[PDB]
Amino acid sequence: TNIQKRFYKGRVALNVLANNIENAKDIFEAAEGYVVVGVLSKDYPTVEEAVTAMKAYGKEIDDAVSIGLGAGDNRQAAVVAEIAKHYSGSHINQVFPSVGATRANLGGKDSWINSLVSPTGKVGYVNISTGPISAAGEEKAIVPIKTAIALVRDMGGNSLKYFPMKGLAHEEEYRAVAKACAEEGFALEPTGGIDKENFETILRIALEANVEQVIPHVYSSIIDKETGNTKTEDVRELLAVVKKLVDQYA
Amino acid sequence: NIQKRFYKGRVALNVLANNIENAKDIFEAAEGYVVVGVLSKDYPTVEEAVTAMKAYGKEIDDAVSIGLGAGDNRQAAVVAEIAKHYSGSHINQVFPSVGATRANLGGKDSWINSLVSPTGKVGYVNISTGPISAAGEEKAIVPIKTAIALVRDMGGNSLKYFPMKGLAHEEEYRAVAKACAEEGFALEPTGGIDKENFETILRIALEANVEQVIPHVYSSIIDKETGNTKTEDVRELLAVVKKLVDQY
Ligand SMILES: [Cl-]
Ligand SMILES: [Cl-]
Ligand SMILES: [Cl-]
Ligand code: NA
Ligand code: NA
Repeated sequence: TNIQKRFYKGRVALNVLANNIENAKDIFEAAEGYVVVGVLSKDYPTVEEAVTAMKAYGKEIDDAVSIGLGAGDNRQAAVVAEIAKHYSGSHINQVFPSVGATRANLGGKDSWINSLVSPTGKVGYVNISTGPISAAGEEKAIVPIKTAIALVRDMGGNSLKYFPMKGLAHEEEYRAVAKACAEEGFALEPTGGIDKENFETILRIALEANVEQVIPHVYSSIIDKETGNTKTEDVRELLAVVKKLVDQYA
Repeated sequence: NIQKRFYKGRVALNVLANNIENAKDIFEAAEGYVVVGVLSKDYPTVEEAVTAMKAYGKEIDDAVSIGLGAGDNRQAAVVAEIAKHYSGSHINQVFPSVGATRANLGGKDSWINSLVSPTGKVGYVNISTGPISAAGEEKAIVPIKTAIALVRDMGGNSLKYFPMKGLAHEEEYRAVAKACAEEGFALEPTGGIDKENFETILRIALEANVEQVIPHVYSSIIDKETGNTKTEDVRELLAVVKKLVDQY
Protein backbone atom coordinates (compact mmCIF):
# COMPACT_ATOMS: atom_id res chain seq x y z
CA THR A 1 0.00 0.00 0.00
CA ASN A 2 2.43 2.51 0.87
CA ILE A 3 4.09 3.35 -2.51
CA GLN A 4 0.69 2.85 -4.16
CA LYS A 5 -0.30 6.42 -3.18
CA ARG A 6 2.50 7.67 -5.38
CA PHE A 7 1.12 6.36 -8.71
CA TYR A 8 -0.93 8.74 -10.84
CA LYS A 9 -4.18 6.82 -11.53
CA GLY A 10 -2.38 3.72 -10.29
CA ARG A 11 -0.07 3.74 -13.33
CA VAL A 12 3.01 6.00 -13.10
CA ALA A 13 5.15 7.47 -10.28
CA LEU A 14 8.21 9.63 -10.88
CA ASN A 15 11.59 8.92 -9.27
CA VAL A 16 13.88 11.98 -9.05
CA LEU A 17 16.78 12.98 -6.76
CA ALA A 18 16.80 15.69 -4.08
CA ASN A 19 19.70 17.97 -3.08
CA ASN A 20 18.45 18.43 0.47
CA ILE A 21 15.18 18.37 2.42
CA GLU A 22 13.99 21.76 1.19
CA ASN A 23 14.45 20.59 -2.46
CA ALA A 24 12.66 17.32 -1.59
CA LYS A 25 9.62 19.22 -0.25
CA ASP A 26 9.58 21.47 -3.33
CA ILE A 27 9.74 18.39 -5.62
CA PHE A 28 6.98 16.59 -3.75
CA GLU A 29 4.72 19.66 -4.14
CA ALA A 30 5.60 20.07 -7.83
CA ALA A 31 4.74 16.40 -8.55
CA GLU A 32 1.48 16.64 -6.51
CA GLY A 33 2.85 13.76 -4.48
CA TYR A 34 3.21 11.40 -7.48
CA VAL A 35 6.91 10.89 -6.83
CA VAL A 36 9.44 9.06 -4.69
CA VAL A 37 12.44 11.21 -3.90
CA GLY A 38 15.89 9.72 -4.01
CA VAL A 39 18.27 9.98 -1.06
CA LEU A 40 21.63 8.26 -1.56
CA SER A 41 23.26 5.96 0.96
CA LYS A 42 26.70 7.08 -0.31
CA ASP A 43 26.01 10.72 0.77
CA TYR A 44 26.45 9.74 4.43
CA PRO A 45 29.53 8.26 6.09
CA THR A 46 27.68 5.69 8.20
CA VAL A 47 24.44 3.68 8.05
CA GLU A 48 23.28 5.49 11.21
CA GLU A 49 23.67 8.93 9.61
CA ALA A 50 21.88 7.80 6.42
CA VAL A 51 18.98 6.42 8.48
CA THR A 52 18.69 9.66 10.48
CA ALA A 53 18.64 11.76 7.33
CA MET A 54 16.22 9.50 5.50
CA LYS A 55 13.81 9.51 8.43
CA ALA A 56 13.97 13.32 8.45
CA TYR A 57 13.16 13.56 4.73
CA GLY A 58 10.33 11.03 5.25
CA LYS A 59 8.79 13.11 8.04
CA GLU A 60 8.30 15.91 5.51
CA ILE A 61 7.12 14.04 2.41
CA ASP A 62 4.90 11.24 3.75
CA ASP A 63 7.82 8.78 3.71
CA ALA A 64 7.98 9.04 -0.08
CA VAL A 65 11.74 8.37 0.07
CA SER A 66 13.61 6.26 -2.49
CA ILE A 67 16.70 4.74 -0.90
CA GLY A 68 19.48 4.97 -3.46
CA LEU A 69 22.69 3.16 -4.30
CA GLY A 70 23.79 6.12 -6.42
CA ALA A 71 23.88 5.44 -10.15
CA GLY A 72 23.34 1.70 -9.45
CA ASP A 73 26.68 1.50 -7.57
CA ASN A 74 27.01 -2.09 -6.44
CA ARG A 75 29.53 -1.03 -3.75
CA GLN A 76 26.52 0.32 -1.84
CA ALA A 77 24.36 -2.84 -2.10
CA ALA A 78 25.23 -4.14 1.36
CA VAL A 79 24.76 -0.65 2.87
CA VAL A 80 21.28 -0.35 1.36
CA ALA A 81 20.40 -3.84 2.65
CA GLU A 82 21.51 -2.76 6.13
CA ILE A 83 19.60 0.54 6.01
CA ALA A 84 16.42 -1.51 5.32
CA LYS A 85 16.65 -3.00 8.84
CA HIS A 86 16.10 0.52 10.21
CA TYR A 87 14.13 2.53 7.64
CA SER A 88 11.87 1.27 4.86
CA GLY A 89 11.08 4.51 2.97
CA SER A 90 8.60 3.84 0.17
CA HIS A 91 10.99 2.60 -2.47
CA ILE A 92 14.43 0.94 -2.47
CA ASN A 93 16.94 0.67 -5.31
CA GLN A 94 18.91 -2.57 -5.19
CA VAL A 95 21.12 -4.78 -7.34
CA PHE A 96 19.70 -8.13 -8.43
CA PRO A 97 21.52 -10.49 -6.02
CA SER A 98 20.90 -8.25 -2.96
CA VAL A 99 17.12 -8.06 -3.29
CA GLY A 100 16.53 -11.08 -1.07
CA ALA A 101 18.60 -9.75 1.81
CA THR A 102 16.92 -6.36 1.51
CA ARG A 103 13.39 -7.81 1.60
CA ALA A 104 14.30 -10.04 4.55
CA ASN A 105 15.84 -7.10 6.46
CA LEU A 106 12.55 -5.17 6.20
CA GLY A 107 11.19 -7.72 8.72
CA GLY A 108 7.71 -7.71 7.19
CA LYS A 109 7.48 -3.91 6.95
CA ASP A 110 5.98 -2.65 3.70
CA SER A 111 8.31 -1.31 1.02
CA TRP A 112 8.87 -1.68 -2.69
CA ILE A 113 12.25 -2.97 -3.91
CA ASN A 114 13.50 -2.80 -7.48
CA SER A 115 16.07 -5.10 -9.00
CA LEU A 116 18.82 -3.77 -11.25
CA VAL A 117 19.15 -5.76 -14.49
CA SER A 118 20.96 -4.52 -17.56
CA PRO A 119 20.80 -4.33 -21.34
CA THR A 120 22.84 -6.95 -23.18
CA GLY A 121 22.71 -6.03 -26.88
CA LYS A 122 20.52 -9.16 -27.25
CA VAL A 123 16.79 -8.47 -27.60
CA GLY A 124 14.85 -10.59 -25.09
CA TYR A 125 17.67 -11.06 -22.60
CA VAL A 126 18.92 -9.17 -19.55
CA ASN A 127 22.09 -9.31 -17.48
CA ILE A 128 21.32 -10.22 -13.84
CA SER A 129 24.98 -10.39 -12.75
CA THR A 130 24.84 -6.93 -11.21
CA GLY A 131 26.25 -7.58 -7.72
CA PRO A 132 29.89 -6.97 -6.69
CA ILE A 133 31.27 -10.46 -7.42
CA SER A 134 28.87 -11.30 -10.22
CA ALA A 135 29.70 -8.06 -12.11
CA ALA A 136 33.44 -8.93 -12.00
CA GLY A 137 32.95 -12.45 -13.46
CA GLU A 138 34.34 -13.60 -16.78
CA GLU A 139 30.86 -14.48 -18.02
CA LYS A 140 27.53 -12.90 -17.04
CA ALA A 141 24.18 -14.49 -16.41
CA ILE A 142 22.35 -13.38 -19.56
CA VAL A 143 18.83 -14.72 -19.27
CA PRO A 144 15.40 -14.38 -20.88
CA ILE A 145 13.52 -11.40 -19.39
CA LYS A 146 10.65 -13.46 -17.96
CA THR A 147 13.08 -15.79 -16.16
CA ALA A 148 14.69 -12.73 -14.55
CA ILE A 149 11.24 -11.46 -13.47
CA ALA A 150 10.34 -14.80 -11.89
CA LEU A 151 13.63 -14.83 -9.96
CA VAL A 152 13.05 -11.26 -8.79
CA ARG A 153 9.60 -12.27 -7.53
CA ASP A 154 11.13 -15.20 -5.63
CA MET A 155 13.70 -12.84 -4.11
CA GLY A 156 11.03 -10.44 -2.87
CA GLY A 157 11.32 -7.63 -5.46
CA ASN A 158 8.56 -5.61 -7.10
CA SER A 159 10.01 -4.38 -10.40
CA LEU A 160 12.89 -4.45 -12.83
CA LYS A 161 15.12 -1.38 -12.76
CA TYR A 162 16.36 -1.44 -16.33
CA PHE A 163 19.71 0.32 -16.30
CA PRO A 164 21.76 1.78 -17.89
CA MET A 165 19.49 2.61 -20.84
CA LYS A 166 21.57 5.40 -22.40
CA GLY A 167 18.27 7.05 -23.30
CA LEU A 168 16.97 5.39 -26.49
CA ALA A 169 20.23 3.56 -27.41
CA HIS A 170 18.64 0.24 -26.44
CA GLU A 171 15.09 1.00 -27.66
CA GLU A 172 14.38 -2.42 -29.27
CA GLU A 173 15.67 -4.21 -26.18
CA TYR A 174 13.59 -1.92 -23.94
CA ARG A 175 10.41 -2.61 -25.91
CA ALA A 176 10.94 -6.37 -25.38
CA VAL A 177 11.48 -5.79 -21.64
CA ALA A 178 8.22 -3.79 -21.50
CA LYS A 179 6.30 -6.54 -23.30
CA ALA A 180 7.71 -9.18 -20.91
CA CYS A 181 6.77 -7.10 -17.88
CA ALA A 182 3.25 -6.77 -19.24
CA GLU A 183 3.01 -10.56 -19.79
CA GLU A 184 4.22 -11.19 -16.22
CA GLY A 185 2.08 -8.46 -14.60
CA PHE A 186 5.29 -6.87 -13.26
CA ALA A 187 6.46 -3.27 -12.90
CA LEU A 188 9.22 -1.51 -14.82
CA GLU A 189 11.60 1.32 -13.88
CA PRO A 190 13.42 2.66 -16.93
CA THR A 191 16.63 4.46 -15.93
CA GLY A 192 19.66 6.10 -17.54
CA GLY A 193 19.87 9.06 -19.90
CA ILE A 194 16.20 10.01 -19.58
CA ASP A 195 15.66 13.70 -20.19
CA LYS A 196 12.80 16.07 -20.93
CA GLU A 197 13.02 15.44 -24.66
CA ASN A 198 12.94 11.61 -24.57
CA PHE A 199 10.77 11.11 -21.45
CA GLU A 200 7.47 10.95 -23.34
CA THR A 201 8.77 8.38 -25.84
CA ILE A 202 10.26 6.17 -23.14
CA LEU A 203 7.12 6.27 -20.98
CA ARG A 204 4.85 5.77 -23.99
CA ILE A 205 6.65 2.57 -24.97
CA ALA A 206 5.89 1.10 -21.52
CA LEU A 207 2.24 2.19 -21.47
CA GLU A 208 1.66 1.09 -25.09
CA ALA A 209 2.94 -2.34 -24.03
CA ASN A 210 0.36 -2.33 -21.20
CA VAL A 211 2.87 -2.35 -18.39
CA GLU A 212 0.59 -1.68 -15.42
CA GLN A 213 2.98 0.26 -13.17
CA VAL A 214 5.96 2.28 -14.39
CA ILE A 215 8.47 4.33 -12.35
CA PRO A 216 10.69 6.32 -14.73
CA HIS A 217 13.88 7.68 -13.11
CA VAL A 218 15.01 11.17 -14.19
CA TYR A 219 18.28 12.28 -12.65
CA SER A 220 20.98 14.73 -13.83
CA SER A 221 19.02 16.00 -16.88
CA ILE A 222 16.74 17.96 -14.51
CA ILE A 223 19.34 19.06 -11.97
CA ASP A 224 20.60 22.65 -11.94
CA LYS A 225 24.36 22.39 -12.49
CA GLU A 226 25.00 25.51 -10.37
CA THR A 227 22.86 24.83 -7.28
CA GLY A 228 22.59 21.03 -7.36
CA ASN A 229 18.81 21.30 -6.97
CA THR A 230 16.39 19.23 -8.96
CA LYS A 231 14.35 21.81 -10.91
CA THR A 232 10.72 22.03 -9.98
CA GLU A 233 9.67 23.57 -13.29
CA ASP A 234 11.08 20.38 -14.84
CA VAL A 235 9.20 18.15 -12.41
CA ARG A 236 5.99 20.02 -13.26
CA GLU A 237 6.67 19.43 -16.98
CA LEU A 238 7.28 15.70 -16.40
CA LEU A 239 4.10 15.42 -14.35
CA ALA A 240 2.13 17.02 -17.18
CA VAL A 241 3.48 14.37 -19.62
CA VAL A 242 2.59 11.64 -17.11
CA LYS A 243 -1.01 12.85 -16.83
CA LYS A 244 -1.37 13.27 -20.58
CA LEU A 245 -0.15 9.71 -21.31
CA VAL A 246 -1.88 7.95 -18.45
CA ASP A 247 -5.18 9.62 -19.34
CA GLN A 248 -4.68 8.35 -22.93
CA TYR A 249 -3.90 4.76 -21.91
CA ALA A 250 -6.75 4.50 -19.36
CA ASN B 1 31.13 -24.40 13.15
CA ILE B 2 30.36 -26.91 10.34
CA GLN B 3 34.15 -27.12 9.87
CA LYS B 4 34.27 -29.70 12.73
CA ARG B 5 32.09 -31.95 10.57
CA PHE B 6 34.45 -32.40 7.60
CA TYR B 7 36.68 -35.47 7.73
CA LYS B 8 40.21 -34.05 7.35
CA GLY B 9 38.60 -30.80 6.24
CA ARG B 10 37.34 -32.38 3.00
CA VAL B 11 34.07 -34.33 3.33
CA ALA B 12 30.97 -34.24 5.57
CA LEU B 13 28.02 -36.59 5.15
CA ASN B 14 24.46 -35.28 5.00
CA VAL B 15 21.84 -37.90 5.92
CA LEU B 16 18.30 -37.69 7.35
CA ALA B 17 17.11 -38.62 10.85
CA ASN B 18 13.74 -40.30 11.67
CA ASN B 19 13.72 -38.90 15.22
CA ILE B 20 16.18 -37.66 17.86
CA GLU B 21 17.20 -41.20 18.84
CA ASN B 22 18.08 -41.97 15.22
CA ALA B 23 19.99 -38.64 14.97
CA LYS B 24 22.07 -39.57 18.00
CA ASP B 25 22.86 -43.00 16.56
CA ILE B 26 23.77 -41.49 13.17
CA PHE B 27 26.03 -38.89 14.77
CA GLU B 28 27.85 -41.67 16.66
CA ALA B 29 28.05 -43.93 13.57
CA ALA B 30 29.53 -41.14 11.45
CA GLU B 31 31.99 -40.24 14.25
CA GLY B 32 30.69 -36.67 14.08
CA TYR B 33 31.53 -36.24 10.39
CA VAL B 34 27.92 -35.55 9.45
CA VAL B 35 25.20 -32.97 9.51
CA VAL B 36 21.84 -34.56 10.25
CA GLY B 37 18.80 -33.49 8.30
CA VAL B 38 15.63 -32.35 10.05
CA LEU B 39 12.85 -31.36 7.68
CA SER B 40 10.94 -28.10 8.02
CA LYS B 41 7.97 -29.69 6.31
CA ASP B 42 7.59 -32.19 9.19
CA TYR B 43 6.31 -29.28 11.36
CA PRO B 44 3.28 -27.13 10.62
CA THR B 45 4.81 -23.78 11.64
CA VAL B 46 8.15 -22.03 11.85
CA GLU B 47 7.96 -21.91 15.69
CA GLU B 48 7.33 -25.66 15.93
CA ALA B 49 10.19 -26.45 13.56
CA VAL B 50 12.54 -24.18 15.54
CA THR B 51 11.55 -25.86 18.83
CA ALA B 52 12.09 -29.32 17.33
CA MET B 53 15.40 -28.44 15.63
CA LYS B 54 16.81 -26.89 18.81
CA ALA B 55 16.15 -30.20 20.65
CA TYR B 56 17.86 -32.25 17.94
CA GLY B 57 20.80 -29.79 18.14
CA LYS B 58 21.22 -30.11 21.89
CA GLU B 59 21.82 -33.84 21.46
CA ILE B 60 24.26 -33.69 18.51
CA ASP B 61 26.45 -30.60 19.03
CA ASP B 62 24.04 -28.55 16.84
CA ALA B 63 25.09 -30.66 13.81
CA VAL B 64 21.63 -30.10 12.31
CA SER B 65 21.00 -29.65 8.60
CA ILE B 66 17.81 -27.61 8.16
CA GLY B 67 15.85 -29.19 5.34
CA LEU B 68 13.29 -28.14 2.79
CA GLY B 69 12.26 -31.77 2.29
CA ALA B 70 13.56 -33.23 -0.98
CA GLY B 71 14.04 -29.68 -2.26
CA ASP B 72 10.35 -28.70 -1.83
CA ASN B 73 10.53 -25.10 -2.91
CA ARG B 74 7.34 -24.24 -1.01
CA GLN B 75 9.50 -24.62 2.09
CA ALA B 76 12.07 -22.00 1.05
CA ALA B 77 10.20 -19.21 2.84
CA VAL B 78 9.80 -21.41 5.92
CA VAL B 79 13.53 -22.21 6.05
CA ALA B 80 14.43 -18.52 5.59
CA GLU B 81 12.23 -17.70 8.64
CA ILE B 82 13.65 -20.57 10.73
CA ALA B 83 17.10 -19.00 10.22
CA LYS B 84 16.01 -15.97 12.30
CA HIS B 85 15.74 -18.23 15.33
CA TYR B 86 17.99 -21.26 14.77
CA SER B 87 21.08 -21.59 12.64
CA GLY B 88 21.87 -25.30 12.96
CA SER B 89 25.19 -26.07 11.26
CA HIS B 90 23.94 -26.38 7.68
CA ILE B 91 20.95 -24.99 5.76
CA ASN B 92 19.44 -26.30 2.54
CA GLN B 93 17.99 -23.51 0.41
CA VAL B 94 16.79 -22.78 -3.10
CA PHE B 95 18.82 -20.35 -5.21
CA PRO B 96 16.59 -17.27 -4.92
CA SER B 97 16.17 -17.60 -1.14
CA VAL B 98 19.88 -17.78 -0.25
CA GLY B 99 20.20 -14.02 0.31
CA ALA B 100 17.12 -13.78 2.55
CA THR B 101 18.38 -16.73 4.59
CA ARG B 102 21.86 -15.27 5.08
CA ALA B 103 20.36 -11.91 6.08
CA ASN B 104 17.98 -13.61 8.54
CA LEU B 105 20.91 -15.28 10.33
CA GLY B 106 21.63 -11.79 11.67
CA GLY B 107 25.34 -12.48 11.74
CA LYS B 108 25.01 -15.98 13.30
CA ASP B 109 27.52 -18.42 11.74
CA SER B 110 26.00 -21.03 9.46
CA TRP B 111 26.55 -22.67 6.10
CA ILE B 112 23.89 -22.22 3.37
CA ASN B 113 23.75 -24.23 0.16
CA SER B 114 22.07 -23.16 -3.07
CA LEU B 115 19.94 -25.62 -5.02
CA VAL B 116 20.82 -25.54 -8.74
CA SER B 117 19.88 -28.22 -11.24
CA PRO B 118 21.10 -30.28 -14.18
CA THR B 119 19.98 -29.01 -17.59
CA GLY B 120 21.17 -31.56 -20.14
CA LYS B 121 23.66 -28.86 -21.23
CA VAL B 122 27.23 -29.53 -20.04
CA GLY B 123 28.64 -26.44 -18.35
CA TYR B 124 25.24 -24.94 -17.44
CA VAL B 125 22.94 -25.06 -14.41
CA ASN B 126 19.31 -24.16 -13.86
CA ILE B 127 19.07 -21.47 -11.15
CA SER B 128 15.27 -21.07 -11.40
CA THR B 129 14.66 -23.24 -8.37
CA GLY B 130 12.29 -21.17 -6.23
CA PRO B 131 8.50 -21.58 -6.34
CA ILE B 132 7.71 -18.88 -8.87
CA SER B 133 10.88 -19.31 -10.93
CA ALA B 134 10.45 -23.13 -11.16
CA ALA B 135 6.86 -22.62 -12.31
CA GLY B 136 8.05 -20.62 -15.34
CA GLU B 137 7.80 -22.19 -18.79
CA GLU B 138 11.46 -21.32 -19.36
CA LYS B 139 14.31 -21.43 -16.86
CA ALA B 140 17.39 -19.33 -16.27
CA ILE B 141 20.14 -21.59 -17.60
CA VAL B 142 23.58 -20.11 -16.85
CA PRO B 143 27.24 -21.12 -16.89
CA ILE B 144 28.25 -22.83 -13.65
CA LYS B 145 30.74 -20.14 -12.64
CA THR B 146 28.12 -17.41 -13.13
CA ALA B 147 25.84 -19.25 -10.74
CA ILE B 148 28.69 -19.49 -8.22
CA ALA B 149 29.34 -15.75 -8.39
CA LEU B 150 25.64 -15.02 -7.82
CA VAL B 151 25.50 -17.43 -4.86
CA ARG B 152 28.58 -15.68 -3.39
CA ASP B 153 26.87 -12.29 -3.77
CA MET B 154 23.87 -13.73 -1.90
CA GLY B 155 26.02 -15.15 0.91
CA GLY B 156 25.85 -18.89 0.06
CA ASN B 157 28.65 -21.39 0.67
CA SER B 158 28.07 -24.16 -1.87
CA LEU B 159 26.08 -25.47 -4.83
CA LYS B 160 23.60 -28.22 -3.98
CA TYR B 161 23.45 -30.04 -7.28
CA PHE B 162 20.05 -31.71 -7.43
CA PRO B 163 18.37 -33.83 -8.68
CA MET B 164 21.30 -35.92 -9.91
CA LYS B 165 19.44 -39.21 -10.43
CA GLY B 166 22.64 -40.96 -9.37
CA LEU B 167 25.05 -40.97 -12.29
CA ALA B 168 22.43 -40.13 -14.97
CA HIS B 169 24.06 -36.71 -15.43
CA GLU B 170 27.67 -37.82 -14.93
CA GLU B 171 29.17 -35.66 -17.75
CA GLU B 172 27.34 -32.60 -16.43
CA TYR B 173 28.38 -33.39 -12.85
CA ARG B 174 32.05 -33.70 -13.90
CA ALA B 175 31.86 -30.16 -15.36
CA VAL B 176 30.22 -28.82 -12.19
CA ALA B 177 32.95 -30.40 -10.05
CA LYS B 178 35.69 -28.95 -12.28
CA ALA B 179 34.18 -25.44 -12.09
CA CYS B 180 33.72 -25.61 -8.32
CA ALA B 181 37.36 -26.74 -7.93
CA GLU B 182 38.61 -23.94 -10.17
CA GLU B 183 36.70 -21.31 -8.19
CA GLY B 184 37.38 -22.76 -4.70
CA PHE B 185 33.67 -23.35 -4.08
CA ALA B 186 32.01 -26.24 -2.25
CA LEU B 187 29.73 -28.85 -3.79
CA GLU B 188 26.84 -30.93 -2.46
CA PRO B 189 25.85 -33.75 -4.82
CA THR B 190 22.27 -34.89 -4.15
CA GLY B 191 19.63 -37.17 -5.61
CA GLY B 192 19.62 -40.90 -6.17
CA ILE B 193 22.88 -41.46 -4.28
CA ASP B 194 23.08 -44.95 -2.87
CA LYS B 195 25.67 -47.33 -1.48
CA GLU B 196 26.57 -48.47 -5.00
CA ASN B 197 27.28 -45.12 -6.66
CA PHE B 198 28.47 -43.14 -3.61
CA GLU B 199 32.15 -43.93 -4.18
CA THR B 200 32.11 -42.85 -7.82
CA ILE B 201 30.18 -39.66 -7.10
CA LEU B 202 32.50 -38.70 -4.25
CA ARG B 203 35.64 -39.69 -6.19
CA ILE B 204 34.68 -37.43 -9.10
CA ALA B 205 34.52 -34.42 -6.79
CA LEU B 206 37.79 -35.24 -4.96
CA GLU B 207 39.72 -36.07 -8.17
CA ALA B 208 38.60 -32.68 -9.55
CA ASN B 209 40.04 -31.17 -6.36
CA VAL B 210 36.85 -29.72 -4.95
CA GLU B 211 38.00 -28.68 -1.48
CA GLN B 212 34.82 -29.33 0.52
CA VAL B 213 32.16 -31.81 -0.51
CA ILE B 214 28.91 -32.70 1.27
CA PRO B 215 27.29 -35.73 -0.41
CA HIS B 216 23.62 -36.16 0.55
CA VAL B 217 22.31 -39.71 0.98
CA TYR B 218 18.60 -39.97 1.79
CA SER B 219 16.11 -42.79 1.15
CA SER B 220 18.66 -45.33 -0.12
CA ILE B 221 19.92 -45.88 3.44
CA ILE B 222 16.57 -45.76 5.26
CA ASP B 223 14.98 -48.91 6.71
CA LYS B 224 11.67 -49.19 4.83
CA GLU B 225 9.82 -50.76 7.80
CA THR B 226 10.93 -48.59 10.76
CA GLY B 227 11.84 -45.43 8.84
CA ASN B 228 15.21 -45.17 10.61
CA THR B 229 18.37 -44.28 8.73
CA LYS B 230 20.55 -47.39 9.09
CA THR B 231 23.68 -46.97 11.19
CA GLU B 232 25.44 -49.87 9.42
CA ASP B 233 24.94 -47.97 6.14
CA VAL B 234 26.26 -44.73 7.67
CA ARG B 235 29.33 -46.69 8.83
CA GLU B 236 29.75 -48.08 5.29
CA LEU B 237 29.57 -44.56 3.77
CA LEU B 238 32.04 -43.20 6.32
CA ALA B 239 34.47 -45.99 5.41
CA VAL B 240 34.29 -44.85 1.77
CA VAL B 241 34.81 -41.22 2.79
CA LYS B 242 37.94 -42.07 4.78
CA LYS B 243 39.36 -44.30 2.04
CA LEU B 244 38.91 -41.61 -0.59
CA VAL B 245 39.97 -38.62 1.49
CA ASP B 246 43.08 -40.47 2.67
CA GLN B 247 43.89 -41.05 -1.05
CA TYR B 248 43.25 -37.49 -2.34
CL1 LIG C 1 22.61 5.73 -19.06
CL1 LIG D 1 16.16 -30.19 1.35
CL1 LIG E 1 17.32 -37.79 -7.98
NA1 NA F 1 20.44 3.80 -7.30
NA1 NA G 1 40.54 -17.06 -12.42
